[PDB]
Amino acid sequence: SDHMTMSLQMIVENVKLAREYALLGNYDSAMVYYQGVLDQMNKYLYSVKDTHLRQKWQQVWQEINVEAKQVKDIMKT
Repeated sequence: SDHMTMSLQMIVENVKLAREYALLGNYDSAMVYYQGVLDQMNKYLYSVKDTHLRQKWQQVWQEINVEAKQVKDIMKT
């Protein structure tokens, strides 16, 4: 538990961790993580005052939601 310079790094950073697990073989661990990042990400975009700022996250956020779904398939045999 550590807080850094006001940013979404602590959030998006989690994705990189979950993505690494999906590769090794632990997809279930990636799901719980992904679901969390997306949830924490939204809270940020909502706490924004600049449309151009949140507007960007809105796009990228979608990509993360998609990849998180694919993992469910690959992990399914």
